[PDB]
Amino acid sequence: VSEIKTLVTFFGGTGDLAKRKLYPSVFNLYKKGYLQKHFAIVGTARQALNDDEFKQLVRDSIKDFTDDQAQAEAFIEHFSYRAHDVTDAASYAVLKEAIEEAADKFDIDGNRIFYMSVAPRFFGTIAKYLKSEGLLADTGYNRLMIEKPFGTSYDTAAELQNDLENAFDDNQLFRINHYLGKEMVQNIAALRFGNPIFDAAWNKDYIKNVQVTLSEVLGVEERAGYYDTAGALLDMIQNHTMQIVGWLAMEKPESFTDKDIRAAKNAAFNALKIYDEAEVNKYFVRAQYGAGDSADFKPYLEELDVPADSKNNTFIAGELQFDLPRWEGVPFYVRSGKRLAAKQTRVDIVFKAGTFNFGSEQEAQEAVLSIIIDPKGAIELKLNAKSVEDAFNTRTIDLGWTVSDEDKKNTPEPYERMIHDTMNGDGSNFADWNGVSIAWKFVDAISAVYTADKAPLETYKSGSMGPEASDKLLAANGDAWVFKG
Amino acid sequence: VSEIKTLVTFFGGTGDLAKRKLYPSVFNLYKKGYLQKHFAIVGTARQALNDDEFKQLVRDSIKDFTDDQAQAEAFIEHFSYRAHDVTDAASYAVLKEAIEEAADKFDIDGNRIFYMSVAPRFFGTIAKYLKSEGLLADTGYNRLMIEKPFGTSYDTAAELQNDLENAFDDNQLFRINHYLGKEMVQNIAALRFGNPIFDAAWNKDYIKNVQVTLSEVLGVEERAGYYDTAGALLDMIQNHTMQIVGWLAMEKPESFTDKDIRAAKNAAFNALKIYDEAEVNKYFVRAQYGAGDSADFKPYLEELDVPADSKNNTFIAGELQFDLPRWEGVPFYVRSGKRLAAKQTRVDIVFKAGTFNFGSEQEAQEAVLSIIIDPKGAIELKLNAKSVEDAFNTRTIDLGWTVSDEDKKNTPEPYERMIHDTMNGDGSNFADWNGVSIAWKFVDAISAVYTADKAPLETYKSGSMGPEASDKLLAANGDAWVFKG
Ligand SMILES: [Ca+2]
Ligand SMILES: [Ca+2]
Repeated sequence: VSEIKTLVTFFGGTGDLAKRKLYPSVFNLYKKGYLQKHFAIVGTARQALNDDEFKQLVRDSIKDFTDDQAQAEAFIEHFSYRAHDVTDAASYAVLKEAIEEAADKFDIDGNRIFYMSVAPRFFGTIAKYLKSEGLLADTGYNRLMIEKPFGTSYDTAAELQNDLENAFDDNQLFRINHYLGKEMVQNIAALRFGNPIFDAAWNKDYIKNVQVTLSEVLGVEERAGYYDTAGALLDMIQNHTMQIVGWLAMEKPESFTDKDIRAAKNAAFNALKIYDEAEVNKYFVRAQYGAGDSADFKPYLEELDVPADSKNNTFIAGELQFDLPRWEGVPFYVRSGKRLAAKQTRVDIVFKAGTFNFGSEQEAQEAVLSIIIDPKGAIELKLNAKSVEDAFNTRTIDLGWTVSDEDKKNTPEPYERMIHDTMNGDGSNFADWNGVSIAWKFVDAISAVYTADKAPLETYKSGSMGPEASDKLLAANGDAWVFKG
Repeated sequence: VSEIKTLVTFFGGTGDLAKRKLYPSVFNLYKKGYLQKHFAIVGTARQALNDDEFKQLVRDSIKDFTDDQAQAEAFIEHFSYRAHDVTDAASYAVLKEAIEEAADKFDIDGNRIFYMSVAPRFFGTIAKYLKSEGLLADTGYNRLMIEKPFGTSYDTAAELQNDLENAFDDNQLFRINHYLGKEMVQNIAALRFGNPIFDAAWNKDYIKNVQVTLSEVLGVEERAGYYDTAGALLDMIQNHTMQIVGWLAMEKPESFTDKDIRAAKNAAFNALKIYDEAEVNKYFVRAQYGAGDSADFKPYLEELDVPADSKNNTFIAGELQFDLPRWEGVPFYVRSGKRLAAKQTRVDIVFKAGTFNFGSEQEAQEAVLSIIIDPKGAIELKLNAKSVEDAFNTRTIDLGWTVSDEDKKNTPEPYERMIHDTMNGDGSNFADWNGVSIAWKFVDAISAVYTADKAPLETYKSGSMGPEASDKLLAANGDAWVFKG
C-alpha cells in the first residue's frame, strides 16, 4: 500500500495502555503493510531502560498478535528508548537526540506524532517543552494525541487548550475518543448522505425524535475511586454520547472534508441549548442504582471505595434541544448508565407516523431506523405494512441486517483506527475545540445543579433500564424508548 | 364475527374449478365463522343431479379441508342444485324458484352473488337472462363474478362490457384476477402510504425506474392449445402485470375507499402511452424459448400441440411510460416468461443514486426497495452504508424481512379472498372497466405488430432470464434488472 513515513513518540511508553493496546495497534499497521521502512517509534518515561529491555517489553506487548516471530522482530528493530522526566526542560535535549537519531536511521523527513499516554497534569507541560526544546520537526507535520480526559469542566479544558495552543494549532490536536472511532458510528453519515430517501428525510418534517443509548450491564466494580466524582455524566455523556449526537445533528456539509464536516457539526453544537436550574430538573434525570434481585448485585452505596453519603449518578438520561431550523422542536434523547438490562450502544431515529388513514382498526405507526453499534453491528428499520388478517389492517415489520463474520474480522480496533487516522491527518473522526467546549458548557450547567443538589437523585433496580422518571421524560412529548432491554 | 347474509349461485357448479377451489374457499368462510345460518349456495349446470348427488360432490370437494365431519355436514345442508341450460330463457324460471326457495329456507334478504364459472361465450347471455327472468334480488345487493378472461382484445372486452351493462352497473362487476388478490400485492399501498419516507419519495425525484417481474420456471407443458394464440402477452402481461403496475403507478388517493383508490389508479392508466409500430420495436421485446442444456428442456416448437411455424411469445419484456408529472421520465419495466431461471413474482423500485460525493473510490449507488410476492413473501431494501475497509468507502447492504410461518398459515388463498371481498362489496382488489380497457388498448397495439410480424422474435435458452435484448432494453436508459435469477 502507499507507505506511511512517520515517527511516533510515546510519552508513558512503559505504561499499561501502551503495551496493552497502543503497541499492538501500531503492529497491525505494520502487518497490513502501512508502516514499512521509513518509520520509527521512540518510547519514553521516567523508568531507565536499556534498548534490550524496552524491545523485550514491546515483544511481550505484541505476543498474542504475532504469528511469524521473524516479522515481529523486523518490526521491533524500529523501536528506541530514552529515560526522561517531563518536568525537566534540559532532560528534553536527550529526547531531541533520540528522535533525530531514529529519524536519520530510517531517513524520516519530519512527520512526527507525539502520543501523550501520561496523566492529565503533564499534558500542558509536555506540549510547552516540545516547542521550547525544538522537538517539533522543522519540516513535515507535527501532530499531538491527547489521551482522555480533555479537562474535567469547561474552565480546566479551556486552560488545557490554551497551553496546547501555545505550541500547536487546533487542527494538529487529535483528542482520543473511543466511541467516535467505532466502525458503526462512521456508518451514520453513509446511511444519511448516501441514501437520498434518508438524506431528504433528516429533519423536523419526517423525524419525531432521536434516541442515543449507551447501556452497560456491569456496575462500578473497582473504578469507584474516580467514578464517584465523575459519574455517568462525565464518564459517558459529556464525551461519547455528545460526539455521537454531533454526527446525527450536523447540517449537510459542503463536502466530506474534515473541515466541512466539522463546520457542519459546529453549526449544530452552537445551536444546542444550555440549561438553568429549572430546565435541568425538567429535561434531565439523574439516578443511582440500588439492589437487584440477587445479593451480588449490591447497591451503588455498598460498592468498594464508594462513600455511603454519595449522591453520584450511575445513570443519566436527558433531552437535548437544537435551535436550528432543521431540528425545530425535535427532541434528542440520550441515556447512559451502569447496571442496566444489557450492554448496548445504539441510535434510534423515530419518524413521524403518516397521516394517511386507511380506515383500518390500526392506523399507521412511527417507523424506526436503528443503528446498533455494540456489541454486534446491526441496522434495523421498522416499517409499516399490511397485517395478515382478513380485514385490511396495518402493522410494523422489522427489516434487519447484521455484520458478517468477514466484516467482523477486517474491522480495525479503535486505537489502530485513531492512530492510523492521525498519521494520515484525518480529523473527521475527532472532536474539535468547538465541539468539546460546547459539550463541556452543556454538561457544566448540569453538574452545577447536581453538585448543589438542587435536583432529585432517582434510584433504580439493577437489571432494569433505569428509573421510571426516564420513561416519563419521553412520555411528556408523547415518546418512548425504542430499546426496551 | 359479524355474520354475512348472502346467497351465491354457481354457474358451472359441476366444473373442475368449482369443486377444486371455489367450494373449499367458501367452506373456509364457514369455518372462520363468517357464513353461519342466513346463507345459501345454489349450484347449477346442464348435468341433471338430484340433491344427494350434488351434496356428495361438494363433500368430495371439501374432503382435504375437513377435520370435523359434523361441521362439514352442517355446511353441506346449505347447498342446493337445479339442472339448467343457460341458453334457455324459460329454463331460468326453474332457477328463480331454487333461489327464492333457498332464500326463504334461511331467511336471506336479497344479497345475491352470481358466479359464472362457465365459458366466456355464456357470460353475456347469462347476464341478460338474470335480468329478464327477474333473478335479481328486488332488495339487497346483486353482484356478478366474471371468471377469466374478460375479452381477448379491446373490442371483444367492450362487447362483453356492453352486454353486462344492460343488466348490471360497473361497481357490481367483480372480475377475477389471481395476482391482484395476493397478500403481498396488497402490502404495496401500506408500504407506500403508511411510511412517509416512501410516500414522499414515490415519484420522479427519487425513483430511477420501477421493475415488475413474473418469472416462471415451467414451460408450456399441456396448455399449448390456448397458449399458442395468447402467449405471455395476454396470459401474464395484459392482466396480472398490468394491474400490479396500477397499484404502483397510482396517484395518492383522497382516501382509501375503493372509489378513491380506483380514481387514483385511473389517473395513471389514462396517462399510459399506447405505442405504434416503431415504438413497439423500441420499447418492447418478444421472445420464444429454445433448448436448455438438457434434452427434457425441449424448445417451444417441439412441445406437444405447438405448430412448428409458430412465432408465439413465451416471454415478453417492455418499458411503460406514464405522461403524469409524478412519473415524468420514469421507466416502468415489466417482464413475464416461461422457462426462466425461477418462479418469482416481485417488484423492484430503484431509487436514484445520491449526488453527495464522499471522495471514496466507490461513491453512492442506487438504493432498491423490493417486494417479493411469490413464493415466500419478503421485503428487502438495499441501502448505502460504509464498507469495512481502512479507507472510507461506501457499499450496499441488504436489509431483509420474510413472512413468518404464522403469517404463512393465516394468509387467505386468492379465491377465498376474492369471494369474501365480493360478499362485503370491496372492489379495492378488483380491476374496473377503465383499467381493463386501457390494459387492452395498450396490449392491442402490441399484438397488432406481433400478428403482422413487424417485430423480431428473439430466442433464449431455457433456464436463463430471457433474451439479451431484454437486458439491452434497460441498458438503453442506463438501467438493469435487479433480479438476476
Ligand atoms: Ca417537552
Ligand atoms: Ca429510452
